Amino acid sequence: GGPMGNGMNKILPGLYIGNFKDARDAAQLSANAVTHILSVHDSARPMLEGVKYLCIPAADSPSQNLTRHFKESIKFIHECRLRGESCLVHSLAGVSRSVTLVIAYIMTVTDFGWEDALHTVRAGRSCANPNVGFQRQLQEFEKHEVHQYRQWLKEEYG
Ligand SMILES: O=[N+]([O-])c1ccc(OP(=O)(O)O)cc1
Repeated sequence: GGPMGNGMNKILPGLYIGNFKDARDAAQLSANAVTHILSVHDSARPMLEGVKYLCIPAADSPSQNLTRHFKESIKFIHECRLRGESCLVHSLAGVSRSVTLVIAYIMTVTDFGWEDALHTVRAGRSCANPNVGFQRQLQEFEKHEVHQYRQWLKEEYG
């Protein structure tokens, strides 16, 4: 689909990943019934009408901590999806920052480790490829914390 994808892509029902242009595209947002946007990039802030935002200023760097944003991202995504609505998670390219948060979400709502969750994302968005630092954070999450996050999900929403 090219290095910034070909348009926003459905990953699971009610969950899409795209680039910054996709996130401003009224036609795509309308077509995909997107009512929530999780913006994770340098300059993230609410932009459009008709959309609930979660904005996480973050760099696409191994020095960027995204683990500390997993819980708020998962809550935001999950509450949207439980209401039958659709969430777009976007970054600059829809390759790394956004992909990482979606992987953490998939890992929490399935029994998948990060590699199986990445496979799931790539099936919908072929350009998905978190930076090697984000891969390490996902590996640590898999080892030490995803089990607690799964239980939290069950307790809060199950
Ligand atoms: O600068 N870059 O090469 C670069 C920037 C952003 C990238 O992906 P993003 O975190 O999804 O926006 C991926 C690569």
